[PDB]
Amino acid sequence: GDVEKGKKIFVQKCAQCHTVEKGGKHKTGPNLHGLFGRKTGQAPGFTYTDANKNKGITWKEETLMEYLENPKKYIPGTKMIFAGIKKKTEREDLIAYLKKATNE
Amino acid sequence: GDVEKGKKIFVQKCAQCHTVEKGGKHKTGPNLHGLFGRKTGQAPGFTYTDANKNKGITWKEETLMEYLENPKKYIPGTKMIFAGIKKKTEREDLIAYLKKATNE
Ligand code: HEC
Ligand code: HEC
Repeated sequence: GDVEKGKKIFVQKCAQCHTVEKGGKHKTGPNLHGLFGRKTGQAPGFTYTDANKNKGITWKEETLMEYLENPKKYIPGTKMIFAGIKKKTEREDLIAYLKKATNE
Repeated sequence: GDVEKGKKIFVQKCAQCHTVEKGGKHKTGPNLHGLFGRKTGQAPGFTYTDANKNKGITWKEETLMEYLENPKKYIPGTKMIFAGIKKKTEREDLIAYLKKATNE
């Protein structure tokens, strides 16, 4: 596989939720440094779904090839994002902006 | 609600998958212009899930307040993102980059 091309894919498709650097922060998704040879659900400090915690496989080329084809088929129950807004005041402010912008 | 604050929320939490401008493109999510007073699942040209197509409610302040609190509770079956990589060669290139970056 080509590292240059895979870097570009990573930046375009993965970096919004994941870092890969050593010492890198958790974002929407876990930091992935040391993933290879690690079991699912093991980045220290990250709260996974029970599905991702329990899948029990070891990450490596072959299992990433299958997972990446369709994460939710490979780990049914996995959740990639929470798209909502829990705070009442943020919801009200966002709704007021949407009422303006989606009408003008 | 405060339009200024809601604009900032939109940019930080929604704009990665949605546009709101008239004439705006579909991205991961549908363009939202003309949402208010429209039924779910109606942006022209966008392929929704059957869940979002069938929910059958009208979008307005009160229904957005509930949806935004937790989209998947309000529309069980909804899907916000496909995080995978369907092409074999992209997967191989991405895996090769991850093998390098997550180890160095
Ligand atoms: C935000 C919308 C995400 C995008 C885009 C991608 N990933 Fe992700 N990933 C995300 C979360 C929230 C989680 C944990 C899910 C859960 O059910 O707990 C994950 C998980 C992974 C994993 C497994 C990690 C582990 O077991 O420790 C991998 C290997 C992974 N994600 C890789 C990955 C790649 C390479 C992406 C680009 C194609 C990508 N993800 C997108 C959030 C998000
Ligand atoms: C990408 C990860 C998304 C983020 C972040 C947000 N939304 Fe979204 N939204 C997304 C998709 C793919 C879809 C269609 C889902 C389906 O099951 O088909 C939606 C849907 C909506 C809707 C309903 C639109 C309609 O019925 O026509 C609304 C009102 C909506 N999204 C609003 C919205 C807001 C305000 C967000 C910021 C808080 C937001 N979404 C995040 C994808 C994504």
